[PDB]
Amino acid sequence: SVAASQMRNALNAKRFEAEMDNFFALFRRFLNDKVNWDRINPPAPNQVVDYNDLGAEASVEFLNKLAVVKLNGGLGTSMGCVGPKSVIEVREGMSFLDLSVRQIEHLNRTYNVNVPFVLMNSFNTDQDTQSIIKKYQGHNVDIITFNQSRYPRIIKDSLLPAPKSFDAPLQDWYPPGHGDVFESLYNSGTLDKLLERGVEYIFLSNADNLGAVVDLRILQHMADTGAEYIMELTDKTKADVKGGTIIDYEGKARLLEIQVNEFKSIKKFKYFNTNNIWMSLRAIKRVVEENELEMEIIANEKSIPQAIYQLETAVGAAIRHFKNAHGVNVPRRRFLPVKTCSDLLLVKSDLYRLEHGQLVMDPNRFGGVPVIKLGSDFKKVSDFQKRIPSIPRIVELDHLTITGAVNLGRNVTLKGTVIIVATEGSTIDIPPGSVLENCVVQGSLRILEH
Amino acid sequence: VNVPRRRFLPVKTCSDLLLVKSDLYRLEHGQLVMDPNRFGGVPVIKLGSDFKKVSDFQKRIPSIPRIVELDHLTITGAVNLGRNVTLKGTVIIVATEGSTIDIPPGSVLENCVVQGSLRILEH
Amino acid sequence: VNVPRRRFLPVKTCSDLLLVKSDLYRLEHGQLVMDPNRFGGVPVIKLGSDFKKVSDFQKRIPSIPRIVELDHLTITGAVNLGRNVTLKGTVIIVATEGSTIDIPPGSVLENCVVQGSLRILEH
Amino acid sequence: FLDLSVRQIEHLNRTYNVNVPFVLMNSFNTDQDTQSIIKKYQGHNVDIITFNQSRYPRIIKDSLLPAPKSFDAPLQDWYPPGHGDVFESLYNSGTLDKLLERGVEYIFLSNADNLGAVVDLRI
Amino acid sequence: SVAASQMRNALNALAEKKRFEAEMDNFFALFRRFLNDKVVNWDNPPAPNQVVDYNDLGAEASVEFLNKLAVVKLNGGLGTSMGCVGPKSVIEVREGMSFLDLSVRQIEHLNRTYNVNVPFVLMNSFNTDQDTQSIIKKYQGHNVDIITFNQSRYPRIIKDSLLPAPKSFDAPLQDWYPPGHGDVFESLYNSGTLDKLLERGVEYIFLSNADNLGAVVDLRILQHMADTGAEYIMELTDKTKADVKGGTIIDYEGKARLLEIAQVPKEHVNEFKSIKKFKYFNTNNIWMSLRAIKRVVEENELEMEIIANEKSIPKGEADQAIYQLETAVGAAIRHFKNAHGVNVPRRRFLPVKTCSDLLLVKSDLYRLEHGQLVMDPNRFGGVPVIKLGSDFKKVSDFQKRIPSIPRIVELDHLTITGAVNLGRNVTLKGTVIIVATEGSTIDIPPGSVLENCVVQGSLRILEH
Ligand SMILES: [Cl-]
Ligand SMILES: [Cl-]
Repeated sequence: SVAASQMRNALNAKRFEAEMDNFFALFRRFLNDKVNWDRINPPAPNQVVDYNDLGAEASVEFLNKLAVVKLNGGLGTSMGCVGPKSVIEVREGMSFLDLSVRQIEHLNRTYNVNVPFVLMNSFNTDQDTQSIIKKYQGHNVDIITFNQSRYPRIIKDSLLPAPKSFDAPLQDWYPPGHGDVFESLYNSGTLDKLLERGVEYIFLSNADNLGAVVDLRILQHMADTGAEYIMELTDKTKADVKGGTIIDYEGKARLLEIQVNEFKSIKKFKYFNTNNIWMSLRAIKRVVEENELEMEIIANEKSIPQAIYQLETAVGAAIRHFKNAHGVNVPRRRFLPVKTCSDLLLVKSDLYRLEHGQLVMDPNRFGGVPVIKLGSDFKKVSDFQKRIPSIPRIVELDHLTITGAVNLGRNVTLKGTVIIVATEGSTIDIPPGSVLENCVVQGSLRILEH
Repeated sequence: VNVPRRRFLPVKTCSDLLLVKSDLYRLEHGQLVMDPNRFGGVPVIKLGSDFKKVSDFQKRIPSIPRIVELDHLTITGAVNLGRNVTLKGTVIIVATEGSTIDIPPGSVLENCVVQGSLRILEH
Repeated sequence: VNVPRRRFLPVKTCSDLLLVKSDLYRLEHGQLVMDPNRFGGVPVIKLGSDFKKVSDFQKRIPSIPRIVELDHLTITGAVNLGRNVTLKGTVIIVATEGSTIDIPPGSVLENCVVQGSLRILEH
Repeated sequence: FLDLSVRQIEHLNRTYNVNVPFVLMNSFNTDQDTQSIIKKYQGHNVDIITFNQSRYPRIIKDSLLPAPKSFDAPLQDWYPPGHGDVFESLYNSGTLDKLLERGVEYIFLSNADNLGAVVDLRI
Repeated sequence: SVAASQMRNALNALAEKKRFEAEMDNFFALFRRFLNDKVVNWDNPPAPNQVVDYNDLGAEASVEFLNKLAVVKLNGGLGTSMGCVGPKSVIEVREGMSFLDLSVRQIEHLNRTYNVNVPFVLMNSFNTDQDTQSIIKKYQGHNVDIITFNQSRYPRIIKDSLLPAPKSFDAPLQDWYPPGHGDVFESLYNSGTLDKLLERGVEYIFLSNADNLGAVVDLRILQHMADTGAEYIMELTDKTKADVKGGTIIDYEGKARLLEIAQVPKEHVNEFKSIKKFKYFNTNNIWMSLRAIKRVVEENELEMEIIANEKSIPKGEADQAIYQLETAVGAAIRHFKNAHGVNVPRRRFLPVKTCSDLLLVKSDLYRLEHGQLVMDPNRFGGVPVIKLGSDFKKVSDFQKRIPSIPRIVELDHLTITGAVNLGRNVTLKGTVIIVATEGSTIDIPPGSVLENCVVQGSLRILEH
């Protein structure tokens, strides 16, 4: 069918023409696409370096060449918050954005430097971010902002743009993937602005990820092998069977998620992508200009209150086109993301101390990180804090499940495996000071003021 | 001497019996032989006090569910499993104080908490 | 003239829609053609008021159950069917006043009355 | 468990043309029931030897005296000591000598509970 | 394995004129064939030849032939399980009449209608013989030649020693058991009953469960038997849906046997329970030549599919584990000159196993006529299907909760679960499902009409 077509200009009512071109190229390779175990072997001992087999923190000369980029296009709507996810409170008054800025201040003050802090926004988050940013006026911090691409959603049945006009309402548009960094850095001018200041290196991170802290040893290791791309990897726990993993397919290392599922084994294929990515800013400038990008397109279907396709890209995809792309195997303290109020309970717990805008785990914690499974009555932050106003003691916890309307009193201690299931319709009030260990708790109990 | 776990397969409870009677094992020359396709270690099985007696265990679980792909199972209260039930990932089933749950034959349960009270009677 | 029933196949309710979207029929030159292996007549289907609107019917039955071998299906109250449910013979499902029944994916229900309450939550 | 254990000795016996002695350490709770059930293995080429472990008296916590008055005091006031009573029981019963007389130099010890405790020639 | 030896030697318990040497021999022969597998090459349905349509049969027998018939009823079964003490046959069915009463009334008629005297034989067991000897006295003075005999008393085998459970001959009733319905052949013979019937010119016996109300002498089937010199006919009726378990007729090779699901492998079972292709099941209404029976036992060509049952019997202690091993009357069909089966209407299969069956048989669906239950001629469909739950198991409980039998002409299907009480003059039509909520009672008001409905919950009706 091919079906040439295309809103040649929408309204065409400045550049924008530039973004639409990048879209038409994702659309073309979509119609052509709709997997292979050729040399899908595990990664070689060279292409995954142990963090413990690195030395020597970088100098200051090198640190003066680093910029920090945080993905900040995401809304807080899954945790029932309006506005950007980064503005959500994490602990002791501090948001994700607050902790990130505090981290740049400490670094700046410790080494007498001024590391630029760059925020990639979207039309959902840029403006809210412009307003909240003002609270960091006065602190010695260089905050730069840019907007990623705004692509039109495709109607599934007509396969035409959902928007008629340029000023068609925000329902018919979407921000593409995390992989839109490359084109957005460039098209916005941010790439040049950083180069003009002698930035050669960027450390890229989700605003979600409390543990993505500048590490001078991995900055050294990068430059002292002129590798243009490093990916932090950590180790699959049972909680990570999903999500991308590193593969040495041919000699050119790639990574994959998708028969062609024996890799679900924690043995054989044992490391996954944190999305903590270090890159050469110069490498990024050419791969964009030589049009050598062409990344695995991902197509998502949704329903705009009309059914549509999205079509996005992933930052992991690009790894092929980079002069010595390998990966580094880091402790889990560098992968501490917050996607749900389950993650919030962990991160606010007695398991962590706040030091210079970083979460520091209790050195007495025996095992790995406790697994926490809260039900839908804890989905909204406002509901989570109504029901769990004081975070239980969870050193010695392995596993927690809570379903239905459950309220925890102050200074509750959880050990081992704990399952609490409130009866359909009923509330359970767990008394203050309760010690629960290796138990299933069930029923319906109210505690009222006498 | 540090031996594989196939040499440590003791049976202290009807939880252990559910493991040992499952599709995870074949009987060969009076030995239990584990499925070579089993991905991880041995599934963890936590049955409550309504399964303590062998006679009760077999009244409620007359046909052993399919438990390759199972990591974790908890069942509390009066729960009956139909034939050819498949359990994957983590599965928690909690019958309400006093109530029975009849899990329909052929049910596929994966990474879920199941709760309530449901009877299945012959029409 | 006294015609076979294949010439009377009206669609007045979402009950009729469940029949006509099922594995009982193939689309051939713009005609619905019944499976030639179908033993009896057309199955009788009654869905209650929670299935009146097409939007509600598809929220609760997103994947049409397998109904060759079905004679009689009645469903009352808030009932959700998982994917690849098989119904045979007579099946009666009655949710308790105010409650939901989630029928697990893969359930085979044959010649049975199902009654009560059951929630299946993502872990 | 006993059936699987005997089947394991038969296979071994048949595979290597040998007759490995199979010894059961009983207690006053189990010796007699075991004597009766053992009879079903008559006919199969299997050397089944039986012995009884120690029967010690329970100490009353307050008097710190024996709970039993007589030797024929009821079975409530006695108990079989630990699994560690093998050494003294092997010896005192004569089983230790009986095995030595047959050129047994080695014993492989196991819980009847443990399905996976199979003779391993490498170890 | 040998091992036998110990059994054979132990079978000299013989702890007095009348002996049982004969029975023990018949046992040792069942024990030997047991130790063999201690398969069936799934290879076809029955030929058009080995199944005659009752509607494709020729006229009623003469009187000459009727003077050659004897009637035998299986009467070893207790009423324990319907919570009744003594033999099932003594339980009241309707309007004051027991199973035995209806059977005798049937012979009295028949005798009077044809001026004959058909012998009526009761096969008892040590559980039922003595109670039946006492009850049978009430038929003194009516017509009817009533003969009784006792079946075999075999010893239960200890599972672990494979020796007899009884030490003495006077060891208590716990260690012994009456074998199957298939013990007829050896019991007829060993008791002398076979000869006594032959001496009176019987030639043919019609065999039946006492509990099957519809197993009535049929002159057309008596003719068809003799007027084809067939030595064995089995009545078959049609599998409905409540019948999938229990024997069906098979033309294995060129002859006829039948397969009960017990002797069928793990797979294929699903093709064997198809209501199409197999079509028919065994009523246990069996016609046989008494002469055929005399040789098959004497030439020792019996060898019937052995059925092995496990139990736990009690002294001063607890319990010990045993095998039974019985035989089925259906099994023998192989050894009989022109063994076929006849496809009879369902009115000839009306058994009473549960209080569900009692509700049917006491209902307005049936009238009592010359000791037969006769269905309302206006009844549209087949026999209604009735399922009552555990609160209706014992006769005493059934009558506490259903004192006045509901009107069930126009009923297709009734199921009742939990504590349900019916008021007087309740009418049930179509499909009715009643489910009391766990722990609760439903009182259905007097005069209720329930049609094509599910009734669920709780309802109490209290005297003001
Ligand atoms: Cl007698
Ligand atoms: Cl006589």
